[PDB]
Amino acid sequence: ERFDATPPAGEPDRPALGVLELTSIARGITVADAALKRAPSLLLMSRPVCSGKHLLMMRGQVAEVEESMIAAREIAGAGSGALLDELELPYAHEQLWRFLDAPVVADAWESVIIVETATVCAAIDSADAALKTAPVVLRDMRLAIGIAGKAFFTLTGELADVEAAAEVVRERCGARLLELACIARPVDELRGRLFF
Amino acid sequence: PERFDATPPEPDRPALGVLELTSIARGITVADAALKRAPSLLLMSRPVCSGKHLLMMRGQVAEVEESMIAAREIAGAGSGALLDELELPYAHEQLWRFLDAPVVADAESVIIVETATVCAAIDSADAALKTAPVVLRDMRLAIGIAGKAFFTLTGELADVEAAAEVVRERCGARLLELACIARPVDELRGRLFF
Amino acid sequence: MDHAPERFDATPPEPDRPALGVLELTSIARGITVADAALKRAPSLLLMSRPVCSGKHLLMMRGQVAEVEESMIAAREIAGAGSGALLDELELPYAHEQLWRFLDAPVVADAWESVIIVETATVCAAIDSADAALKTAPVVLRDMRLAIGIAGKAFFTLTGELADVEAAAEVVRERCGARLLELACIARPVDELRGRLFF
Ligand code: SF4
Repeated sequence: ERFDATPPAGEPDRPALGVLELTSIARGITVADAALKRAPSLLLMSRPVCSGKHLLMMRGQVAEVEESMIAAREIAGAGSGALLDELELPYAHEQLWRFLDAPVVADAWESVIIVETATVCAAIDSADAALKTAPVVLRDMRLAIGIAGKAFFTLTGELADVEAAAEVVRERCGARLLELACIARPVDELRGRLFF
Repeated sequence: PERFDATPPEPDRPALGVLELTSIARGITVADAALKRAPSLLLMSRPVCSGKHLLMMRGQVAEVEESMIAAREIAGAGSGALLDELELPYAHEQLWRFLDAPVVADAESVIIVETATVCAAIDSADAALKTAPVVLRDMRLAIGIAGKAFFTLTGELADVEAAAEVVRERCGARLLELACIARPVDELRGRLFF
Repeated sequence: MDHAPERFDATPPEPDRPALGVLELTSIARGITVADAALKRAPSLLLMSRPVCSGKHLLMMRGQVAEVEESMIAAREIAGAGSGALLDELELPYAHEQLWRFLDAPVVADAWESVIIVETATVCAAIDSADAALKTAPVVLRDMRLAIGIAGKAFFTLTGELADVEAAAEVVRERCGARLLELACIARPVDELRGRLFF
């Protein structure tokens, strides 16, 4: 519903995505409350996830998310501070939307890169940048769950395309990048399905 | 599955013992010793996230008391494996249905309590439920959150404020964070986690 | 190598694939490249390629003895590039038949007299220990959980006559070495634990 790439019938365009990654679930709930009271952003999730972090996502118009996130950071940073990472994308890539809610493993798809990040925000941030840089396709993604708060995703395409994407991923992730693997020609046995 | 019933159809088994162990192997031995020592009823014996082992038992006060004595001796053997424990002569009725699995409420203030151990969560909630006119709405023990726990209590602001003081007292340093939201947003109304 | 469910069969439906290779990696991305290298080197059958709790990656393969040996050589090189990503590994030329049905998913026995519970720091240690025990003493593998929901740890249970599970315990300790976290032996579990130890 709220994760649609383009609006459902009758809804205004809400292209912007805000993501907050918090060390405290209790803090996360209060951060969400502050965000939604400040501006009429749409809450997409408010979730404890593995490692014991709390994941908040919201969408809205650019100005709405900007405003909600300002309120979110103030609360998130209160006291000892609980903000591990954050992301604001004014215009999140259409491919990205269907991967936010739950882990996705591809059945079928080409070269591939596998990107492994220290935070959920780094994965979403770098994937968005990658998808906008080269005509690559997001195939797999796992945000936090079952991998102790890490994240990873895969992108496929022509070899040069995924190499171009890989450069942008490195730049966008910075030190949040844990590992990036490129396989120009996966064995037949791995092609299409990398996780099974 | 009815073993988590607040009241029996069967004898009354009001008291709760919980043991939180760092070793699954030790956990099994602790359970065996506890159930041999006294006729407590085992509710769960579960590996949970972070790789700890969670034991719960219920019975008469004297029974849980004796089972728990035996549990501690074994749990404390060698380098020791007991991370936390709880013994309640009487667990609040609302609490029983939240022990077995994570619960998210479908549907006026709230406090959210976040603890370092499962026992701290159960201990806190029980005390709060016994002190203030609050309602337990959400709870998650260990699973998916690296061994911590959290729960939610609702009521009037004075109610959850009263609860919160009790929660702080019982948790001690096991309390990680406690948050109060006097009027949660519509999107957060009823359901806080989704 | 990936698709069909019979691939975990103790005996073939197909030629014999008695040997087992297991790789336990700290990086999911490296794990995929390791898998690719392994299967490019020799035609081993890949059984799984799985991120698991603690955020490590689990690879298992089976094949004829020589195939698994050569795939693992290729795997070790890639896993070790730059900084090693190999947490643990196992190569068994002849994996005990009982072991095959416990690889794909956690198993809890519903019903069985004496038992040992083995708890290891790595997945490979559990599989390695279990194999040694099943070959050495007349015991039965009942429960096993590899990594998932227990932060990368593993445990398994073996049942049998009391002297038999005691002998197994000795073998498990030897094979695990420092990878052993805890081992418990219960000669007579209470009836409430008998059959089901985990619930
Ligand atoms: S990673 Fe595995 S063990 Fe750690 S919290 Fe998530 S599920 Fe539990």
